[PDB]
Amino acid sequence: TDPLLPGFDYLTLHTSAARLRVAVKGSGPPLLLLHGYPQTHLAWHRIAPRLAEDYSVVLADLRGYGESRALDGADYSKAALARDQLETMGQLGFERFAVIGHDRGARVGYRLALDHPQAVAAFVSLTVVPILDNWAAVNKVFALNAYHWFLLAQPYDLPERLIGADPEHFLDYTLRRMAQGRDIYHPQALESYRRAFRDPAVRHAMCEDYRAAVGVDADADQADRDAGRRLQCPVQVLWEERPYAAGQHPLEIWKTWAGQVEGAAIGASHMLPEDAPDAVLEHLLGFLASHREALR
Amino acid sequence: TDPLLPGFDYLTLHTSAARLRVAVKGSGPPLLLLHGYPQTHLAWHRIAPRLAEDYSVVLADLRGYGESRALDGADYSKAALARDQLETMGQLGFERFAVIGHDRGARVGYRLALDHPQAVAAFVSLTVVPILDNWAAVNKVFALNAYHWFLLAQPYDLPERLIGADPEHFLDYTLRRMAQGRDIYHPQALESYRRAFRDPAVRHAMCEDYRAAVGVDADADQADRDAGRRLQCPVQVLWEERPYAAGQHPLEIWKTWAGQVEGAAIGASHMLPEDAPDAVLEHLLGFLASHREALR
Ligand SMILES: [Cl-]
Ligand SMILES: [Cl-]
Repeated sequence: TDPLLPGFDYLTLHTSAARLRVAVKGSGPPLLLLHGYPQTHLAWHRIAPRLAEDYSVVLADLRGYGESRALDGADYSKAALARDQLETMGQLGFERFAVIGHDRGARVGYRLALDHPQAVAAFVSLTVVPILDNWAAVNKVFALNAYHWFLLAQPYDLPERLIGADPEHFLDYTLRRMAQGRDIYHPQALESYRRAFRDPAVRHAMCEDYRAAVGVDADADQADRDAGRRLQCPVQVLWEERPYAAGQHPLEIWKTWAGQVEGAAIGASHMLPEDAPDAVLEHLLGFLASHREALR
Repeated sequence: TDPLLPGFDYLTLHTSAARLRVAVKGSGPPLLLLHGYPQTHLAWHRIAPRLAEDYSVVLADLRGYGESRALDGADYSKAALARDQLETMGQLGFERFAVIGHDRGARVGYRLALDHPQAVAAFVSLTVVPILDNWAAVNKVFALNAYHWFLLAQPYDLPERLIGADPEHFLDYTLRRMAQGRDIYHPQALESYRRAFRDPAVRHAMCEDYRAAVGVDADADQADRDAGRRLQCPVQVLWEERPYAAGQHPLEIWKTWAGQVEGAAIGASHMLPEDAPDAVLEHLLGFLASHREALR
């Protein structure tokens, strides 16, 4: 078995509003990789090493997730976490960079691209469309499948009380569900996800993410829609192979948010980074190579 | 302060599939009153005594709620609980009777009326429309406000684990939310609701109710819709005074399910039995008096 993140240098960055866990490797154009829920930067362990052969790779734990913490009533909106990313990359020497996000990290990523277009050279979303589009699609089956979007958004401290009683049960159930029962979690990465979820501050930060998704994040998306503001960089979307209702296909949705869009279906679960790393890498590498001028 | 349910005779009925807590009082035409979630028959304490001055009144705990238990993988569908009601009333000497339900009890009630029209002389729904109509209305705000409809319907034993860790916290939060913070719960009725919710079997039965609502109960409603089957008796619906979207007004919805429908708005919370008993009584008494021939 290969080790986890060979040659990555683990850092703690001190920013205006947060203490952020960052891991870096490589040389060349900069890429920032942003995990999702209920995970940490280790979700990238099957992808980041290959990328670091050709690029400067930065992995971060999102504010409140993993080992990253707000300095503190902290703001856990996507806009705030986007500012964390600008500050992170700037501290490391990068004023403009590509962003590759999965799940909540893709939500941070597109909000960064909309708010700070000068900073984002290219954007890749794994599984995600803007939250405004998600909310428009809510129906019975949406709400059953994604029940946690509604639970975790309830007022403080309802969901924290429910998910906090036996955190590892809930974490493990959630990861199994998201993976469709597939054996995709490296046992050591799993212990890291578990440790983070056992921290009440992490669980709270996750609920705040979901609260923001209902409220300020959706309001920000609507304001950009109203203004006709689009992402300015090339966009790639890689989506789970599953049926999409009319108007809900991720490629169609991204074309309403960006003028330069491509993508592909991947035959895996929602957990693309861990479940289908080779497929993801093929697509990522091709995209970054085809837009090599954009990265300059 | 008045006592709770003066003169009511507390019984335990043994049926084919259940052991049911029943309380009875009065003389005259029979009325069956069915509580909802997360309560027991005591929810009727401000209404049942007045009714018993003029009617035969039967209060029951729904299967799995309160002190009622399945004999047992029991069926907690509305159709099963409707059969419990037929057996209950039959054991007490009534083959045909009026049904007054609140919340989940109204769902039992209309399913009883559709399945067994010969048994139901008149039907009153407090706050409820058929589940088929509820599911058609699901959108973002529905799912946020009624998040528990989606949580409690998740597969066994996810919600049981979450709500079971600190049952009284969840019970108390839920009752306060449903009452819009209004001080409507008699402290002794409250202890009864709390005791029931502290029983894991009760919590499980409540989740099974919500699971059935998604599945078999909705399928039953669709089959009646497909067949053009309507309730055959007079119907009254009393609803919470709040805005209803087009097509969602309870009076309009019930007119699609029944040819003889009336109703009124009540300026109280969802918890009509406890929050607005005098208003409810005025309407109930008028309805039962105007349909006195139907009761014969
Ligand atoms: Cl997401
Ligand atoms: Cl209900």
